[PDB]
Order: sequence, then C-alpha cells, then structure tokens
Amino acid sequence: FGRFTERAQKVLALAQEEALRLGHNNIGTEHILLGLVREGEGIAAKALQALGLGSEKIQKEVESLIGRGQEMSQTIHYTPRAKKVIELSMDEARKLGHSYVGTEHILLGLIREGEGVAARVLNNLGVSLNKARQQVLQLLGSNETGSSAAGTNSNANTPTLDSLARDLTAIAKEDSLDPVIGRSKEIQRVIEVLSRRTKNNPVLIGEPGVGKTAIAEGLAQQIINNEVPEILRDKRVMTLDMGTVVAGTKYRGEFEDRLKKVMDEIRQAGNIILFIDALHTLIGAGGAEGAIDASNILKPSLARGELQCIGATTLDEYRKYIEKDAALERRFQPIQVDQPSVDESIQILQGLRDRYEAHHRVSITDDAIEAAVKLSDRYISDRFLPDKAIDLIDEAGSKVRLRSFTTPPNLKELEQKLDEVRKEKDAAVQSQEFEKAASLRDTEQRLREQVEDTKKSWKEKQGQENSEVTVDDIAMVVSSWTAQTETDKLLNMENILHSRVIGQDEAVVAVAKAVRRARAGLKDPKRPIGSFIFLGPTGVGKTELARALAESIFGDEESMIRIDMSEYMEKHSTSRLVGSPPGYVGYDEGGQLTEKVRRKPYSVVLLDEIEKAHPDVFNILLQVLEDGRLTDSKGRTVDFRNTILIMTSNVGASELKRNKYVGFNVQDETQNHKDMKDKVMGELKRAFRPEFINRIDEIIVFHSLEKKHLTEIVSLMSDQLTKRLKEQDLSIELTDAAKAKVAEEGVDLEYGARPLRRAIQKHVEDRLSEELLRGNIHKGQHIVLDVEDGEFVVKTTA
Amino acid sequence: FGRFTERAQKVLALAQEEALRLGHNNIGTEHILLGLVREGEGIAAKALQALGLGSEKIQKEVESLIGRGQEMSQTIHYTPRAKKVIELSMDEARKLGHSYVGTEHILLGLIREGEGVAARVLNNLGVSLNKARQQVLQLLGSNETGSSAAGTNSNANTPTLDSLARDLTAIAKEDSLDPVIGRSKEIQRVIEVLSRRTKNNPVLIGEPGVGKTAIAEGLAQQIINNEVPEILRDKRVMTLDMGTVVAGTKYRGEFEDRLKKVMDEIRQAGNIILFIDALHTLIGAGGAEGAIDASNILKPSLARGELQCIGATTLDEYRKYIEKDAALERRFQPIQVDQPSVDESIQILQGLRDRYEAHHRVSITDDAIEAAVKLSDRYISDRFLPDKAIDLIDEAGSKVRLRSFTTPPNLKELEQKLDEVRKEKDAAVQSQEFEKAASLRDTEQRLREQVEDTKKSWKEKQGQENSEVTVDDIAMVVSSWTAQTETDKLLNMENILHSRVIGQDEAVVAVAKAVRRARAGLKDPKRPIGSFIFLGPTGVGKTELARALAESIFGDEESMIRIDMSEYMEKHSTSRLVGSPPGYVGYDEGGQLTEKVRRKPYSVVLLDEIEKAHPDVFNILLQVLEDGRLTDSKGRTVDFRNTILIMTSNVGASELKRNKYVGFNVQDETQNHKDMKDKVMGELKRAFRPEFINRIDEIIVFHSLEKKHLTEIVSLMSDQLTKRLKEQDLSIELTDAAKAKVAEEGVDLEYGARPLRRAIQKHVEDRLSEELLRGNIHKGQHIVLDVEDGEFVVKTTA
Repeated sequence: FGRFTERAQKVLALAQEEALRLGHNNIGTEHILLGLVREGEGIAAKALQALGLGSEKIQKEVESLIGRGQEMSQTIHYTPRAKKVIELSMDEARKLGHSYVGTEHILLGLIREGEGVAARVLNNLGVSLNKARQQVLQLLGSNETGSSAAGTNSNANTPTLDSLARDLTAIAKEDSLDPVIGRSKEIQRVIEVLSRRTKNNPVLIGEPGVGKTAIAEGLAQQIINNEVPEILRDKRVMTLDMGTVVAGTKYRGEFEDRLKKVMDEIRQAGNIILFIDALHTLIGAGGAEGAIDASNILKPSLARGELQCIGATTLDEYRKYIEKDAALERRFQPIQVDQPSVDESIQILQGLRDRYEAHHRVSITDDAIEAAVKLSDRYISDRFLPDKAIDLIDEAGSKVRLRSFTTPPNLKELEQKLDEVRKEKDAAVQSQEFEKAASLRDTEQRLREQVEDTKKSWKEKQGQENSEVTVDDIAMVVSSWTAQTETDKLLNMENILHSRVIGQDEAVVAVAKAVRRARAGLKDPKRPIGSFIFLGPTGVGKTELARALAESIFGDEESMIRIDMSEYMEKHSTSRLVGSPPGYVGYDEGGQLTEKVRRKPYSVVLLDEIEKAHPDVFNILLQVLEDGRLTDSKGRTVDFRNTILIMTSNVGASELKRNKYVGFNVQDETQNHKDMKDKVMGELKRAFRPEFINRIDEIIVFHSLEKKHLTEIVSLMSDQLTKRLKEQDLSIELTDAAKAKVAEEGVDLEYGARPLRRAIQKHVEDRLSEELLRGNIHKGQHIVLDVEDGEFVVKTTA
Repeated sequence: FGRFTERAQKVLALAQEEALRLGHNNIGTEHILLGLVREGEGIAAKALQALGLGSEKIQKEVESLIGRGQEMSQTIHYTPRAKKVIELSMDEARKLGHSYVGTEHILLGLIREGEGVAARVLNNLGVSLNKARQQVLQLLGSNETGSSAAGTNSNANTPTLDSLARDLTAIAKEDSLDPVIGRSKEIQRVIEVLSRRTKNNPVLIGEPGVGKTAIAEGLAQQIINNEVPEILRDKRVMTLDMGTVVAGTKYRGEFEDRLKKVMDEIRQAGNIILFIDALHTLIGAGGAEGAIDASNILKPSLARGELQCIGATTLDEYRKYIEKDAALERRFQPIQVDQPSVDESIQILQGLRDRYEAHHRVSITDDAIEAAVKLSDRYISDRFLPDKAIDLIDEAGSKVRLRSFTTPPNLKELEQKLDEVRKEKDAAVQSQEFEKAASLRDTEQRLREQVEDTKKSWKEKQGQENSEVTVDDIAMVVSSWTAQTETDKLLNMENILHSRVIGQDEAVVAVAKAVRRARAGLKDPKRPIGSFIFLGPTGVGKTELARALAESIFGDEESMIRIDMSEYMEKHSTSRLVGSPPGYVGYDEGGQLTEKVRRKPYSVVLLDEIEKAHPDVFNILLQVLEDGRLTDSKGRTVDFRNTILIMTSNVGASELKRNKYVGFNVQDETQNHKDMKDKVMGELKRAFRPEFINRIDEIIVFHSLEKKHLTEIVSLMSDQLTKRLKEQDLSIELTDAAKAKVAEEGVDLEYGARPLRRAIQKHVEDRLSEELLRGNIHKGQHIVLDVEDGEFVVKTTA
C-alpha cells in the first residue's frame, strides 16, 4: 500500500527479528505469525492471545520447522509464502475501506494464506485457521470517524424518508458531511425560496457542470445549526433519488406510482424539503418528446408547498416550465448559479487535494492549483471554470508521479542485466550441469538486490511528486489536451506564435497582445480571448496564425473550428455548389456555428470572409462578441469561453498578390512589402458594415503572392508533404536548398506559383519514396533533402 | 415552534423544580421523567401512573442518580438529552393530533429518546420504556372540528366510491368543509346544466390558475344542504382523481382498464356527479398529439348522462373537443369562469395565514396581501391571479425571516469568538497543560451564555414578522421576480424609470402614467397594461425604457420580450437569411409572438421597427393591443393583457441621426437636438398607419444622435467587458473621463469607431491587469478608471 498503521508495520519487523532468534534466517509465514502474537495486543496480536497463542508458543513451533540451528544470520527478507500473506492484508483492508492497512488484516491474510510454517504453528496450538481470522475480523480495521450522535427517535417522518432515500442532515450529525465548497454566494438566495409556503420551491440555474450539487450540502448544514428561519428550525431535508426508483423497476407506470406514493408520504408538509436533481425529466414539458410526465400530481404539489423542493437545472431548462405554467412558475423563483468565479474555483481545488494524495500526488503545488483554475479558464476552456481546473491538478498530479517509477537513476540497466542472468543460468541447468547454472544463479540474486536497491533509490522521484502536481506539469496537462508551461505559454505567446507564422509580424504581435491581456486574467472569461480580423488575400499568414494561436494560447496546436461566412449568404453553397441543401445563414446561426463551438468551447473560431457574408451574418458574429454566447440549436447555449474569433478578409489582393517585382529598381520588391503592410488595414472596413467590426479588436495584417511571397508558399507546401510521411514512421526534413530546386519549376509567370505542389511531388514525395524503395534512406532515421551543386540529394542521418 | 399546550410546558418546568429539590443542578432527562409523573394525570403523567410510577417513585431514583446533593443551582437549564426529548415531542405533535404539542407527546418523546437519564430511571423503576409510550399514545385525545357520526345508508355504493376516490361531500358532513372562496357566480350556473339529463354536463372554461377547483367544493356543500332541485338533494359528488389512476399502473392500457372499471360502476347515473378536472386530457381528440383516448367509452357516456360530469378546461383548451360534436355538444355547455376579480385572490391569501404563520411571516400585512394580488396581476403574470398573489406574500414570507437570523444585534462577532475558545481550551488540556485550559473553558461558557442571550434578543425580529408580511417586503419580492416598494414603484413610476434611464423625459412621463394607471389596479387585464408607440430612429432610448419598465418598476431584472417586425414581414421578409423559413408574418403571429408572451403574461413586448411592417401585419398586432390576446399556436390563448406592448418608429433616420455643426454657429447642433425631439412625432406618421397608433395608451417621445454617439459606444463596450469580469469577482467602474481617453483612439476618419474595443482593451483590460499585478488595485474592491490630468489614472475605492 504505502499507508499503514503502527500495529501493522510493527507485526512486520518482528518477523525478521524472530527469523534469527529461532535459528532461521528467512522469514517464512512463521515469522509473520510470530510477528502477530509478538506485537502483543494489536488487533491481530490480541486475536492470537484470545484463541490461545503466546509469543513463546509460536516461536518454538516456528523454530521446530527450521530453527535451532541454521543460524549465521543470512539476509532476512521474506520468502514467497510470507509475501503472499502480506498481499492479502492489503485487500483485507480494502475490504473494510482502510486505506492505511492495519494489524488485523495481517492476521486475516495470514490465515487466508494458511500454508507454510505459520499455518502449522497455529493449527498446532489448538486454534483452527478460521477461528483465528474470525477473532481479528470482528474488531475494526481502525479507520473510522463517523458517528457523533447516539440518540433515538420515532415520528411521523418514518414512511417518507424510508423509501427513497438518505438524509443529508444525518451524515452531518455523524461528522461526515462536507460543505463541500462552491459557489458559496449561490446558497444564500435559496434560503429565501425555502421559508415560504408559496414559491417555496427553489430552482438553481447555471451549468450542471459546475459541481452545483455542492450548494445543496450547504443547505443541510444550515437547516441544522443555528440561526435560520422558523420552519427551517422545523425542517428536514430528504433526497429524491432517481437511482433507487429505477432499480427493481423497468416500467414507466411503476415509476409514476412510486412517485405518487412519495407524494402521499409528503404529508410532513410545511416542514419537509425534497431535493430533486435534474428537475426537467419529471416535468416532461417542452421539447419534441417528454421524459415522463409527473406533472399531473407534481404541479399542484409544487404550487401549494406540500412539496417544497429544490430543483437543479441547466442553461435551457427553465424556459420549458414557465411555458407549462401556472403552478410551475408559481413554485419556481430563481437563484443565480455561476460557472464559479475564479476565486470560488480555487477553493474547490484545495478541498479535494488530499484525495489526489490518495491518488498519491497532489498535495500541492499551490501555484499550480491557482493556475489549474486561471490557466483552465483561458487555456481549455472547454467546460465551466472549476471542472477544467481539478482535471489539470490530477493529470499533472500523476504525469510526473508516473515518471516516478520507470527508472532507477539510470540503473535501469541493472534490471536489464538481471534478465540475461536468468537465461544463462537457466538454459545451462536446463541442459545441466547443476553448477553450470549455479554461479550464474548466484550472480543473479547479487544483481537483484542492486536492482531493487536503486529502484527504491527512485523513491526520490516519489518524494518529488507524491506531494506536488508541478506548475509546469499542470500547465502541461492543459497543453496536453488541446502554472508554468501555460503561463510560460502566456508570457512567451509571441515567441510561440512567431515560430509558426512567417510573413507579417504586424499580425502576430497584434493577436499576441490581445490574447496575452486576456490570458493574464482581465477580459471576459465567457467571450473570445481575442476577436480579430485577419487580413490579406489567402496564401500567407491568416489561418496559420489561428493555428499558431492554438499552440500558444491552448498549449498544443490543436482544436480550431472554421466556418466560412462567405457561404452564409444563402446563395453560395446553399444548393449552388458543394455544401448542403439548407437556406444557409439560418443553418449557420440556427445550428452550425453554435454546435461546433459547443463541442470545444475553447476552439479558435475562424469565421472566414465576413466581408463577403450578408449583413445579417455580421450581427450573428457580433452576438458572439456581445453576449459571449449564442443560443441556438433548440435553445442550447454555446459558451465561447475563450475562443479566438478570427474573422478573415482576402482583400488588398492586387498589391498583396502582385509580384514584388523589379520595377526598374530592386527596391520595388522591398516597397511592395512596405506597401502591402499598409493596404490591408483599410481594405477590410469597406467590405462589411461597422456594427460588427467595432466589437472586433486587433487588426491582424497579412498578405500573399509576390516574388518573394511566392517563396514563402514553397516552404508551406514542402512542410505539408513532410508531416503526412510521419504516420508510417518516416522522419523527413527538407533543407532550404531542396525547396529551391523545387521552386525551379514553378517561377513561371504564365502559371504563377501554382506548380510548386507538383514540383514537390516530383522532387520530394516521388524522390523520397524512390529512395526508400532503393533503401538509401530509412524509417526511424532522419532524412534530409538538400541540393548540393544545383542537384538534389537525399541523405540519411540519425 | 413556540406553539405547544399547557400540559406539555407544565410537564417540562416541574422537572427543573424537582431537580433542585433533589440536588441535580442540571435537570436531567431523569428529571424530565420525574416532571412527567409530577404533572399527575396529564397524558404523560397519567401514562406513567398506569404502569405504576409515582411522582415520588421517579424522584427517589432520580435522587439516587445525582445524590442529595450539591444544589446551589449551578446554571440550571436542561440536559442536552432532555432537550432531545422535547424536539421529539414537537414532531410527535406534527404526527399526532394538535400541531401544537401536548402531554402525550412529551412522554412519547421521552421513550423515543430512550437512552440516557430518563430512560435509565424508568429502566431502574421496573417500567419498560415502550409500555410507557403505549399509554401516552392511546390517549392523544379526539379533537373534532364540530364532527358528527353514526351509521351509513345504502348498499349499491360499494364498488364505485372505494377505488378512486374521496368525496367532497364527505368533509362537509363532518364540519371539515372548505371556505371555498370563489368564483361564486360561477357555482350557480352549474345547477341548471346539471339538473339537466340532456346537456347534463357542466363545463367550466377559464385560466388554470383561476382556482377553478374552488367552485367545485361550492357545489358539494349546497348539494347536501339544501338549495338544489328535488333529486339534486340526493346527488353525490365523486372526484375522478388522476393520482389514484396512475398509482398501480404499468402502461397506457392499464390506465384505460381503470377508466373502464369506473364506467361499469357508473350505473349510479343521473344521481351521481363525476368531477373531472382537466377534462380535455382524457378525450385525446384534436391536436397533433393526444394524451390517451378515453373518448370511445366517454363520448356515449356524456351523451347518455351515465357520465353526468363537470369538466374543468383552460381558457384556450376547449375548442378542440366541442369540435368533435354533437353528442359532446349536447353534453357540454359552457359557463363563464373569469380571470379572477382582484378581490377573490386577496381572500385566498387571508385564508391560509395560520400556516404561513408557521414560518412566522403572517398573519397580516393586509395591504401587502392586496398588493400581492395587484402588483403580481399586471406584472408577473407568469401564472394566473391567485397563484401570483400568495407567491408574493410567501416570497416575502421568508425574505424577512432571513433578516431575523442573520445576526444577534451585531453580536455575530461573539459566536466567532466562542469557537476560537473551544480550540485553545481543548488544545491546552490535550497537552495537559490543565489550568491553561481551565480559564479558556470558563471564557468559553461565558461567551456562550452571552451568545445565546443575544440570539434570543433576535426574537425581536420574530415579533416583527410573526404577523406582518411587510408591504415593502412583498414589493421587494415582486421586484425579485420581474405593497410598499412596488406600489411606491407604481406611484413613483416616472422617478423609478428615471433612476435607471437617463434622458428623454418626454417618453418617461407618458409611459409611466399609463402603466401606473393600469398597474395600480384601475385597468382590468383584457387589453394590455400599456400599448405605446415609442418614437425616434436608432440611438434613442426606446428599448431602454421598455426594459426599464419591466426592470425598474416592477422588477429589478428580467421581464422584457422583444420581437422585430421588420424580420416578420411579408414583403421585406418571407424566409430571407437567418432563422426559420415559414412565410414570415404567419410564423410570427401563428407561432413566435404568441409563444413568447404565453410563457410570461407580463413582459414588456417591444415590437421593433414596426413601421417597415405593412398594415396587414399591423391588423393582427392591433388585436394584441386591443384584446390583450391572440389565439394562435394551435388554438392557444396568449395573455398580452398583462404585457406592455411597445411599438417603435424609425423611418426618419437621417434627421434623428443628423449632426449639425455649422449654421454660422456651433449652436445649430444644440438646436438639432431640440429639433429632433419634435421631428420624431412626425416620423411616427410616415410609415405607421393611424389605425394602429390609436390603440395605444400614449405616444412616447425619444430623440437621438445630434453629436454625441461615439462616447456612448465606448460606454456600451466598457460596461460589457467589466460585467463579465464581475463574473470573476472584480468590481470595476469606468468614469466618463476614462471612456473619453479611450475615444481619443477611435476618432480616426478612415478607420471609423472600430478602434474603441481595442482602446478599451488597452485602457481597461490591460490597464487593470497591469495595476492588479502591481497591487495598486485589489480584485473585488471597487476600482474606478478616470482621467485626471488629461491622462488616464486607475483609482481605488472599497
């Protein structure tokens, strides 16, 4: 385990002691047994003293089955029987939930594993094996903290709370109920909605999906102690649990009958609280179908305050109840449940820390925990603000802890050796001679002690991680999905975005700066981390920055939605060309955009060509920028948490897709650049209305094809080849010299920079595959395509 | 609770007296027991007295517990054990007879809590605990209500009345009859339609929601004694209860089987009255979906008069059932059940006071009750007339119940200390380090007595509420949803709309007065609270005032619909761009408009840009303004009677988005404003027909631009940012001076007002994050962003 009681550990050490005290030198089970009776009156020990075994009595039997004498004090560790007895105690502590394995379990396990000399000791001293494990069993594992009340009662309350199900109040008079911690400010408005007689039913609305259920345990506690409303000093909180109702049932009618019965017992009225999780399913109102319609019984019950109950609902659900009316809305009365404030999140993290130290790690690091929240909110960003957090904590809170046991210092080579030993030894005896294995056999166990010694020198990598979570690590888990290497990502965002966007620094730094602002905490946690317009004809920088933003902003290159607004005008791939039949802008608002971002609430949203979209589209995107949400697709609310809204524009094109050209001067190229990095930021505004664009912050600048912009395209295409070759296991790189020979057949004026892919096909794809076919390069070696003296050359490296 | 009986209380105090008489300075449970038997022959006392226990017999044992003695009356209160016995009796009174506890319950509770000092006393004095609990239980005492009984007539009655169900007739033959508070004029018209054997079935049509069910108990009472026709003195009223049908069911087929069984027994025909609430559901006829098709048996039954029944259907519901015809049209025959008169509501409130006095927040305030109705009736309006009512009372019927138990005087600080004591106290003794605990213990209980003393000084906030709802309170609660600070909201409507909307006073006073007239109880809902036209093109204050009526006056937050008529057009729209394809005005009337308002009967419905809509759109909308109702959405009736319909005008845009700069002056601007608030009342005229405009309460005037929109755009974005940062828990405000500095980077000629987001990012997000990081500002302190010396400055406030 790695968690034990004193008593346990004490029984264990006593075995080795007894090995030698009796003449043995290897601790069989016999010494463990001895350990139990020699540990005196721990629950194992005590047990043995009850059934009639003394420390003496055991050790003499133990000694009569080797002992007196083999003494010379040969290395006293276990032997396989004895190891088995121990394996059982771990499970004999699991059995009763002891996460810190106690004395009892070792005797229980000993008996279970009742063979070896121990077994024989115990069966000799007038005690059957099961009589011994019994005695131990019937006295606790020693891992309790429940109960704090010894009272008794009987009252009208009996029929209701029986059925169906629990009593939160009980468990908090047993000193075993946690707040848990929410969402603290959430609990308060509920207590108004709970001391009424009409409107006496609370209904919590948020995301479910925030750990909402924590707020409920709040109530339990406050109904007990100590200053609370008059009927809340005469209230009991009883849970309506769906799980018990469905169990033993498989008919809808029977479920309804049972619910009717619960309502009959609800006669504790004006003094009873029923807690109903996921309230919607019972009401059955709205939608294209129900879910079971409790409403006939449920509606008058809810309005009158004979059923005074607590509803846990989500984004959409409330709409479909006030539509039902007029006892639905009578009962309900609202309370604000947030996707908890940055601070609220943090407190939850800390609260469940020690049990990821039962998932043996975090315990700590604090900076990493705060970050778990902060980094999560902005970096993935695919749930509500705390759910994300805790996931970073345990993931990273294991990731390095996984690195704990995978080597010695580098003495992993020992383990490798110990294997080779077995073999030589074995095969030699397997043929025989005896001694043709012997020295090999001996060499093995020498090795073994060394192996194991340096594997428990990598208890130092345990003491490193088994109370940590790492900053960099927590950050790493956020980087893994889609503090340190996410806030280093935040700080070095610019560096990361620059390494993946080549051409137009103007744009890169601009996205960087809006995002880094947001990513430091200040900016909406529920609106895009950047809204942007990404300018310049398609060919250089736009998409690539969106991608690069995923890498820096999200921690890995992945997860970017991308919808073309130019199709949404209901006249471009509405039915015209390749798309789908819908009347396209209605589809986009009504489903496409909202559904897509709903999958990853963090996704870099690239709304292409908002210029060429209808003016209605500009409003739709504007609504993302205003609300931070869009509600569509049957009333679902899509959380654009820290999406990066990127609105593209392909304008400026004539200069920005020109030829850098020698105008008569070689400074017509270096002034075609300087001109193009000017021309874009005025060409966007003319193609679409202002109402959208003003809630779009930075003006991201890019261009494309020139003389020179062309040669930036060649290096994008050659890179598209090299990545698709990796999946089989081929490591390829083109050096610039080889990209040059590829360019040699695509600097046409009469076919432009279109031929470059094709010239990559002949000189890269075709050449590498024809070089792999000849076997001068290979899988799992890095393969360099270079040009030497005007001719291509395929090389192999490492 | 505070509501017991003499005998109970008497049994309790006698314990303490005898305690001290025997040397028991804490009145044990042994003394409570002594108390029980010392009260002589009350049910607790008597009970004990049966089994053979004297006042004495207890007291001797008791004196043999704590000796005799040490009495000098060391803080003589009960034991915690003894306090448990009392809590139990309280529940034993909920459970048994009188809600307000009695003698029986105290011995019953003693036994129940049978372990501890009492228990051990009784177990020493040869009387088993349960033998005692028997004795008390069995003489609870029969409290009638004016009841009378002896025998029952007739034999045929057996199969039917068992099933399914309790009879209204029964409770009135034992003086347990209901008020009932109608809808009184409704009850009489039934007896014509019921002393028929032809159109033998009465059918009540009206809101759910009316409290229709009140009318039914009316009948019960008079059918017994005695104003009814000759065989209607010997009629019986039996209710078809949905709850019994669903209980024991397993399918739709089984539900039908139960209805079939009723029909066979229905042979009590023409002398039996069947009450079917929500009659429509069983017939299953009409609509796109049924709900179960009882109609095969039910239709001939109605025609025959074997089912001579009373149908309660909703305002809208009936149409798709009389449509079956004509043995359901020679059955049914309608009777007027109104949307309740204001007064009927009020009376229900009064009637249910004594259990709303259980949670000590009524009886009274009467004015608050009246208001409960009146304030709800026009605004929220999410239910129907009496649900609305009670819901405010009870809403408020907790709000104040919270204001009680949030403090002692301010001595919450005491409790905080008393905690800290325990710790210190404990930990010192745990070290032992005895006397270093001693004084800590003493300090603890010092605190405690004070703590508890000032927690029961907040019995004064109890005496406040335990008969009073608070007028202002009811009002606060209506404000929570959407008398005093809601009817002061009504009376002061201009002031309240002014306190949350700035400029266009012209609009405010007109809207204010019209809404206050209706909303103060002087306009019945059968035509909107206010229909209005709100004039002036974009950037006015139209929407904001509509919003502000809901929000400010009646609420504190949501209750505002908002529909654009230019999207729901027939020549400007049919299916164009975004949203649902159906031929657009047909979708809006036929579906959308009706659906939205049907959910909330009060929302300020703001029909935007209803000047670009043609007069055909206006004819249907005109009915909304006139009737307060539309029937659309598959024959559903939508209450706009409690909406405020607000219709806008926008077709002179150029003048109301005019900016006058030079006119040989710079005072043509400050005369372009004054001009625009005139020009609006003519912009109404240009594309809004007069037929429409007349069905309006007042013509509400607004005016826009002139200069001065830019720094208002900065104020829309900066507030949109900061509020979503309030979600994270940062309290931010921007002063106008700082919004001005932001505007400084956004008065570009060629790049429009687009830079304003970007400059908000720089001046708010970036600036606050660079100020929070340096600790100048605090997260969740109030942070003011200002310009000082023409340069921006971030300042701090609590």
